[PDB]
Amino acid sequence: SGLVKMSAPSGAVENCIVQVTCGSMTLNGLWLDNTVWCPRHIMCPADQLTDPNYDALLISKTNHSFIVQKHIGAQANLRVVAHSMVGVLLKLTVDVANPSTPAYTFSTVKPGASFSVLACYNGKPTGVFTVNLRHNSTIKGSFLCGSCGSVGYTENGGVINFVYMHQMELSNGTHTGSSFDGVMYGAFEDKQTHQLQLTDKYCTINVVAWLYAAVLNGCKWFVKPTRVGIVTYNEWALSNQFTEFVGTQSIDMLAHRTGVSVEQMLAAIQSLHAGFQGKTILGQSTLEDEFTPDDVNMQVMGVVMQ
Amino acid sequence: SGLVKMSAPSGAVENCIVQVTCGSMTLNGLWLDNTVWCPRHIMCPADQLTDPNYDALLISKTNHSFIVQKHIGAQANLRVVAHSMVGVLLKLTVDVANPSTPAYTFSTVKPGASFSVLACYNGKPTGVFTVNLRHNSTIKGSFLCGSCGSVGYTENGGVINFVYMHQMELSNGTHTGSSFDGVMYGAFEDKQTHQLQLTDKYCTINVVAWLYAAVLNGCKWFVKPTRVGIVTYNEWALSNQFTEFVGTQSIDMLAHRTGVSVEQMLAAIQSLHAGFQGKTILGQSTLEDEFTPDDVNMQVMGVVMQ
Ligand SMILES: O=C(Nc1ccc(N(Cc2ccsc2)C(=O)Cn2nnc3ccccc32)cc1)c1cccs1
Ligand SMILES: O=C(Nc1ccc(N(Cc2ccsc2)C(=O)Cn2nnc3ccccc32)cc1)c1cccs1
Repeated sequence: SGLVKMSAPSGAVENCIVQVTCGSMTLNGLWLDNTVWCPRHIMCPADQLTDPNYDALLISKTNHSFIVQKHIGAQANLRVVAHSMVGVLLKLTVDVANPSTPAYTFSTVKPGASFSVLACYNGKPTGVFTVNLRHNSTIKGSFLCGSCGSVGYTENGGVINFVYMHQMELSNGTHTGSSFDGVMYGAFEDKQTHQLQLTDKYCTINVVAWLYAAVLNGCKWFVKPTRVGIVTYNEWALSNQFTEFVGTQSIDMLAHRTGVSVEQMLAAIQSLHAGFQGKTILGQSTLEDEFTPDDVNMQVMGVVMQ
Repeated sequence: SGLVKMSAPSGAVENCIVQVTCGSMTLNGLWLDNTVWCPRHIMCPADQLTDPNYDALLISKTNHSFIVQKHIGAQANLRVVAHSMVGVLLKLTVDVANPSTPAYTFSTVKPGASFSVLACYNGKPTGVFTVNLRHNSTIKGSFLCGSCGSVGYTENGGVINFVYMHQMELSNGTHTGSSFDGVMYGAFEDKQTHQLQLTDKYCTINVVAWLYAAVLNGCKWFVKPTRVGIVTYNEWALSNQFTEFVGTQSIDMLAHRTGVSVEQMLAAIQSLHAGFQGKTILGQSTLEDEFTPDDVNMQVMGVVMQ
């Protein structure tokens, strides 16, 4: 038992991290087969970060403009033989394929989904943590500018699913990046101008999953006979910065295991939002919405007790 | 910017995880050079868990009683050629040296210290998270049956420092294990009986470090001119379940970088302990005490704002 923020083991991803340098800028890249991926703003000079003309920048670089180095494991200096833009990513073709390329897929996650982040700095892995894609398609992470190119991923059956490459900090503790098709998460441009973020919301289904984990972990003081219909909850949610609730088979099974209905959990959310009344749930006095039902399922399988 | 619970990248450790089986019991082991470590309760039958005679069990076992397999990476079946007891651990000698043994050291962490855990099942790494050794030398992690032998570690300059091998669950969300000298963390025995846990406390120096992190991340509403001396706070702490404060150079450096004194922070703790009053700090409504000064230092390196 116990519930903690958990990441997928990072070894397979660590083997793919490289350092990329262009002019005075350096950051991290991901080396898969004969390709190195990094944010395209590595091309932008310090004095043009406000209005970068990436097409002009691209054309002003040679293959030799890009120095790519592997620091950890079997070291390497990699020769770039082509460079092009893929959305807000630079795609560098190199003359050697990464022999430690894992089996992998690219995916784009949806708001409310979690993934692991390998934080990197100057081509070296430095930390691992887990984030959730927020309702406004930002993440709440921990990065420096030199952390750009850090990689978000999930893992299933030995296959690494790459979903995120870190691009920018939007406001304090608030970040975004792109999927590996080069599409930025959220309504965000890779330039140094203030950009307005859409309002964030609590992911209701994740909160519900968390309350079920709490109950399976012996914490049930917040469960009352009170219930609220989904239609009523959803009207309330629109006025209180929560997402609309739509049930899933996974949630139904947690209901089954605990004897606590989804309508009771939605009622508890409404009550807890008004105040925790000096009490805690799994150590917290705020609602937790970054565990998905899948995340919770991985960490439970205990029997509900008395 | 941003502050998250950060774990050390796990690749070097993943390369060292094996499965160990003895009779009907299986769990995880750590393979370094020609040695495999695992909890000694792998020898215990399910009907003798309340009072195992580990010396007798040891003698009844032979080298061939132990089956050791590596299921990931370069897979292998390892022959056990010696076995001996090391406190609550078994030390198995195997006939093949782990070719991916990292540079490593062993140490025993103190209450208030953090470390990373690679959670494993059937000899397969499954998750990474960070914990803090509690005042009563338990950890609040996330472990299921089959996780015994999971490995806790830190990183010291290209060196993996192993500090924990998972042994048991004590109560909901409450765990302990041993360092690799075979000494159990805390006043706990590796048997299936209810054991009393000494009272836990908030780690004051960690809470202080967290408040400093908050300030460096632009959260400062809780900082008042009020100041409480160390001696006075330490009197207060004894009666309010906080550890006594003892200054260190880390914290001093954080105090200098931010210009805010320890006494102001100790004062803030007293006030926040009474209640956050609707406001939040880094998104929380409770005091956070599992970031060490060192953990905070690694995630800061911005300039102090206003
Ligand atoms: O600094 C440089 N470049 C730089 C690159 C990116 C950034 N930006 C904003 C941005 C995105 C596209 S253009 C400007 C970050 O967010 C970057 N970013 N991404 N995550 C961050 C966390 C903290 C601080 C910054 C962070 C800003 C600057 C240098 C260029 C030549 C020599 S140095
Ligand atoms: O089950 C078996 N053995 C077993 C081993 C350890 C355990 N224990 C308690 C304990 C510690 C020393 S002796 C008994 C756990 O805590 C184990 N542990 N460790 N972390 C746990 C988290 C959740 C639940 C249990 C957890 C209990 C049982 C079988 C033996 C032969 C066939 S099966």
